[PDB]
Amino acid sequence: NTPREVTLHFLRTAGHPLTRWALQRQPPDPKQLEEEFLKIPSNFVSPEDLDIPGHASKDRYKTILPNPQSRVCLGRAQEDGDYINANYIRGYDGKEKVYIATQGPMPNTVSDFWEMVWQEEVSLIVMLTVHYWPTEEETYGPFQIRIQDMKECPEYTVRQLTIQYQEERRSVKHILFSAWPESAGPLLRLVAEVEESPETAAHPGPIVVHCSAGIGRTGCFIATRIGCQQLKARGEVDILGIVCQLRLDRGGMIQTAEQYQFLHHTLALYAGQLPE
Repeated sequence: NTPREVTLHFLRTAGHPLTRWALQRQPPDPKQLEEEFLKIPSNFVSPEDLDIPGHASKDRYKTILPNPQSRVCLGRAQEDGDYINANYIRGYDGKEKVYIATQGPMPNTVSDFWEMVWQEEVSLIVMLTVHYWPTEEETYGPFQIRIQDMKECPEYTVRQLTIQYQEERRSVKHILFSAWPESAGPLLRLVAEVEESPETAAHPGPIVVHCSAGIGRTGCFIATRIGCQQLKARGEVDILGIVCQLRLDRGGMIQTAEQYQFLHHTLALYAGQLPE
């Protein structure tokens, strides 16, 4: 069949389930992990595959585009069009819309970003390190953002934000991770922080994860989170399966073989930290 059908079939059927024991004590070697990684099709959508007039000015990178089937479509709160460079990401056991993977907002897409936050009832943003939040109080399109409180920790800064439209006020938690690797300690504390975050919206909405392109460390964070959940619930993890599912939702998730290998290391560390 067509190269598109080959790609989808691979992403749908590939898998390498590993027991907790094999991950910790007898893992695939780095050579095997690299080759396994390089077999995974990227599932990048070409510009010709999107019929969305005027999207280009809203893309940070021309070749990193949101897959049509899972893209986040904006309503009508602002500016015309429904386009943001963002995809819905399935979570643990294929549960819909657990995450939104998005690019770092540009000055012309900051209103779009907050429109997505408001529309999707997002209560948590994870940034992995244009500032799209105020030092005190800014207005972005129809939205007023205000810092309620801010605590600096050694590994991340947590901002509690208020988003206002217009007599309605919502709380959004913002975590800026300033310890991206080297070491997986901080990353797992970030995941614990994410897990410990109370829900604050009317209905549970997706967690927004971004840095710059929304595919590299964004993919690593989400793969890690899902991997931990698999290990906690099942005592095993299918990392190849996780990465394949991520690429179905957003092209190019997890950029390098080193990131792939580091995913194995991070989950091995999580496994060793599980309750006795």
